[PDB]
Amino acid sequence: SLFLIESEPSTGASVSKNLTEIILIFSNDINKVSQLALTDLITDSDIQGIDYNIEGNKVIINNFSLEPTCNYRLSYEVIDIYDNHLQGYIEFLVNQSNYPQIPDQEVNHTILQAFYWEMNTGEYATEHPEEANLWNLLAERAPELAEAGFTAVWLPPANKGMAGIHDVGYGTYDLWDLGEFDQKGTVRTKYGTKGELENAIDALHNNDIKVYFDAVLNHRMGADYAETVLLDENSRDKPGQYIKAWTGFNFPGRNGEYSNFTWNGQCFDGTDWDDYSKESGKYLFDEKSWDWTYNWDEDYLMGADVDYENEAVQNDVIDWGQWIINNIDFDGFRLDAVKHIDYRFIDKWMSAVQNSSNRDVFFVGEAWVEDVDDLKGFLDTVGNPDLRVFDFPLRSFFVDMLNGAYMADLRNAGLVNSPGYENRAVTFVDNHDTDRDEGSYTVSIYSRKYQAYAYILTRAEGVPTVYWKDYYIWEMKEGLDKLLTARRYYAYGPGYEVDNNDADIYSYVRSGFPDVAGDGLVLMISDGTSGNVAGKWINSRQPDTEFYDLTGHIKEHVTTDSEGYGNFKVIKSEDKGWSIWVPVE
Ligand SMILES: OC[C@H]1O[C@@H]2O[C@H]3[C@H](O)[C@@H](O)[C@@H](O[C@H]4[C@H](O)[C@@H](O)[C@@H](O[C@H]5[C@H](O)[C@@H](O)[C@@H](O[C@H]6[C@H](O)[C@@H](O)[C@@H](O[C@H]7[C@H](O)[C@@H](O)[C@@H](O[C@H]1[C@H](O)[C@H]2O)O[C@@H]7CO)O[C@@H]6CO)O[C@@H]5CO)O[C@@H]4CO)O[C@@H]3CO
Ligand SMILES: OC[C@H]1O[C@H](O[C@H]2[C@H](O)[C@@H](O)[C@@H](O[C@H]3[C@H](O)[C@@H](O)[C@@H](O[C@H]4[C@H](O)[C@@H](O)[C@@H](O)O[C@@H]4CO)O[C@@H]3CO)O[C@@H]2CO)[C@H](O)[C@@H](O)[C@@H]1O
Ligand SMILES: OC[C@H]1O[C@H](O[C@H]2[C@H](O)[C@@H](O)[C@@H](O[C@H]3[C@H](O)[C@@H](O)[C@@H](O[C@H]4[C@H](O)[C@@H](O)[C@H](O)O[C@@H]4CO)O[C@@H]3CO)O[C@@H]2CO)[C@H](O)[C@@H](O)[C@@H]1O
Ligand SMILES: [Ca+2]
Ligand SMILES: [Ca+2]
Ligand SMILES: [Ca+2]
Ligand SMILES: [Ca+2]
Ligand SMILES: [Ca+2]
Ligand SMILES: [Ca+2]
Ligand SMILES: [Ca+2]
Ligand code: NA
Repeated sequence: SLFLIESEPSTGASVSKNLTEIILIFSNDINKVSQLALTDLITDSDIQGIDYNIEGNKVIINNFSLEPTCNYRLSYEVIDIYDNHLQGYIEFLVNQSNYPQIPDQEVNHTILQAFYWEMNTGEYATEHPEEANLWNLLAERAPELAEAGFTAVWLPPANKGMAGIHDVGYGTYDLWDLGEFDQKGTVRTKYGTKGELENAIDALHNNDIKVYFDAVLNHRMGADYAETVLLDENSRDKPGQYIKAWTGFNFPGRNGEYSNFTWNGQCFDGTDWDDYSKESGKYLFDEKSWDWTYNWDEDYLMGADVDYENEAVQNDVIDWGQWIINNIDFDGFRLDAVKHIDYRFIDKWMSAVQNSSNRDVFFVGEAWVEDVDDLKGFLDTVGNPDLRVFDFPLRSFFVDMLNGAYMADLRNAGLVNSPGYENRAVTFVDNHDTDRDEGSYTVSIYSRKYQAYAYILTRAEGVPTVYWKDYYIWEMKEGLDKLLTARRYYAYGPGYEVDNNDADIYSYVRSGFPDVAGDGLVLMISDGTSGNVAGKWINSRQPDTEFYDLTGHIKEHVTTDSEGYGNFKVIKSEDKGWSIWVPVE
């Protein structure tokens, strides 16, 4: 049977105006091309002078000159070598070639979560061997990351972990060993050596991209030795009993370089394993107490739990964070499990690190709290104005959307919309905990994921994060790149909600800067599935201006009137239910 195997470009693709040919590849060798046309869908003219050439089962069409921003359809009719006839078409959109000129100091900020759980495991290792050396790979990709829009990269924890070469990096062993010493069975971390890391940092900075460290400060695991520890009488398990606790860390492969501090029982409030009885529980150590946290009794999570009331421990961890910034030249931190750590210490440390250099260091805590008011309360409890947090409250709306949400309520969802708190929000759709193969803590955002990135990426407040697994592994890049273009070049000036959202459609306006030509945008996202195009009368804030949809989904333009209003459009489907309308000039 006759049918199109594939094409270049693929249907729905966005291409350069420098594209010279289109190739269609069919299932049988071709005999005739009876009909063929390349149509500009906006002015409805077929381009004259196009040419073609048959090479067995492929057909190559050329001899045209594409216009930036236009939408095109290539129509065909072919007859194969068995006298089968086939009628079809592909369509596409041509990138803009003169984008708005946004001054450096004002370009939007965007972050890449540069990892996922299963990297270099299973079939991931097979299909993506480049990811066996991530530090090397980032140095390599830095230029194209910069071209994509990214201004920062959050790295996985870069220090040695208890699982050695297999530690995704949360099993924290030695913070001062960035893949440089023979510890835990490897010299390198899972991601590469210290050298490679330093090299990656330079490359990234070379292309104007910031580098954040994923600081895991809550616990330690992988002790060099065990000690006999008496448990406090108000311990929840085995009160007043002697246990054998893995609490001795001397880091022998490192031999005192950078810091000669060593760890024992007196550096921890407790642990979750007793090697006499071989039994888990939650074991508080004699005369220790859990540190002050936002919610009651949330200091213990896993591992030997660090005692941040201990001054010698406080002082080493403050030194390390100054080193990461001023010596190894990182630009900021993600704070892991930030709600299980003495909030007095998080403020003290953030402040000591920040005051230590003139660069304006950047801090985002993982405080996994899904109500906005709880999360506000957390940020008020810590009391450090530099602390931003991931917007788990907003992601809860994206989980709602999996089976249908009330789309109008996006006007008020997340920290990113709490007056007084909007710019402390780091917004995101998934991550290594929310989307993982086995053992995941929640359901991933497996449907309407593009609608969700389109929302965070176009928004005037917060700083959005793209998940590596989404961009490179799940095959969403082509789509994501169009939304990164929107953010890089168009998502500027005031934001405006509109007055006609509903159960199924949310729209939003960026007016553009008033002294930059050609910027601004109108977003429409939808949870509709009816399969049809739908319009909304919106004020764009740009009178008498021609707009087009840079997603390529709608093949019309919209010209605003003397007040700025136009009837902008979206497709009601899971799969294409996002459109970003921007100016043609
Ligand atoms: O297949 C088993 C195991 O394999 C892998 O563990 C590695 C690990 O990655 C290596 O670093 C090394 O471990 C060393 C430590 O570096 C060293 O400090 C010490 O470890 C002690 C721990 O500090 C302490 O927690 C305790 O471990 C208990 C543990 O708390 C219990 O929960 C139970 O372990 C279970 C694991 O939790 C579970 O995930 C799995 O283990 C894997 C692990 O995922 C992987 O990283 O199953 C086990 C239960 O079968 O029991 C243990 C004790 O029985 O005490 C340990 C010392 O006993 O010493 C270890 C070396 O023994 O090597 C391991 C093994 O390959
Ligand atoms: O182009 C089609 C679709 O594009 C987008 O889908 C994306 C998802 O948003 C990504 O998250 C990922 O999907 C993963 C998913 O994350 C992962 O858990 C697993 O899916 C399970 C899922 O957990 C489970 O709840 C159940 O429903 O079955 C699934 C099947 O395994 O694997 C998915 C990958 O297959 O990648 C997809 C595809 O790119 C967009 O969200 C959709 O709107 C669109 O249809
Ligand atoms: O040290 C490295 C590990 O920690 C990191 O991620 C973990 C979180 O920091 C930790 O808080 C915990 O998260 C749980 C929440 O504390 C808990 O509240 C719950 O979330 C609720 C939510 O608050 C509620 O409103 C909602 O409706 O339901 C949720 C759960 O049903 O679950 C959270 C997940 O357990 O554990 C985190 C995940 O491991 C690192 O990023 C992680 O990779 C490391 O292992
Ligand atoms: Ca051309
Ligand atoms: Ca803790
Ligand atoms: Ca304590
Ligand atoms: Ca500073
Ligand atoms: Ca729902
Ligand atoms: Ca709806
Ligand atoms: Ca403007
Ligand atoms: Na503690």
